Order: sequence, then C-alpha cells, then structure tokens
Amino acid sequence: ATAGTVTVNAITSDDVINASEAAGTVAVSGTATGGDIAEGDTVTLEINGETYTTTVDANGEWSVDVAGSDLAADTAFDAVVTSSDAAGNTVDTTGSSTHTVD
Ligand SMILES: [Ca+2]
Ligand SMILES: [Ca+2]
Ligand SMILES: [Ca+2]
Ligand SMILES: [Ca+2]
Ligand SMILES: [Ca+2]
Ligand SMILES: [Ca+2]
Ligand SMILES: [Ca+2]
Repeated sequence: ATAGTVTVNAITSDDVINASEAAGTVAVSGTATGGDIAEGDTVTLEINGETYTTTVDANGEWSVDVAGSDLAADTAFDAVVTSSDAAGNTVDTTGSSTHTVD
C-alpha cells in the first residue's frame, strides 16, 4: 500500500485561535489524496491528548470538529490517514500542522 499526501488547512482563517474560537468548536479540515488513499479512510488527529477522527470524503477532503480549547492548549499536531490497497495491505500517511493561540 502506498502513502499519499495529507495536508491540514489553516486552523481557522488566520491560523490563530482567539478567545472566541477557543470557547467553541472549530472545524479542522484538510486534504488526503494520492497513493492508495480513498474515500472512507480514517483520518486521526491527536490534539491535546484527545483523539479526533473523521473520514476522507469523496473528493479528497476531510473535516473534523474539535474543541477550540484543545486547539488553544496544543499548537502542533499530525493528521494521520490509514489506507488499504486491494490486497488489504495498510499504510499510514501523515501531514503536520501548527498554529498559534492569541
Ligand atoms: Ca482565528
Ligand atoms: Ca490520548
Ligand atoms: Ca501536539
Ligand atoms: Ca482502500
Ligand atoms: Ca497552520
Ligand atoms: Ca495575544
Ligand atoms: Ca490579540
């Protein structure tokens, strides 16, 4: 199974968590394409110790709702996509993210 490419978009529009954003939910999004990445593959983010999970959509994108407070506590994390090939061999693809907190 071949790793693709995973990217994480800016954490909110300016890549900064402010006090309002920390108080609520924030959608963390990104892409997952290439290699053996497919729709339905799991996307795992560990943020401030909490594991957040979604799946890759039909267009190579993903989004997961995260506690803003977790993002205010943890300024760097990976998104890890687990994929399989046609024989069931598995592979993880990792993309990294950083942000700041106001
Ligand atoms: Ca912001
Ligand atoms: Ca944990
Ligand atoms: Ca971290
Ligand atoms: Ca597959
Ligand atoms: Ca960033
Ligand atoms: Ca500040
Ligand atoms: Ca400020």
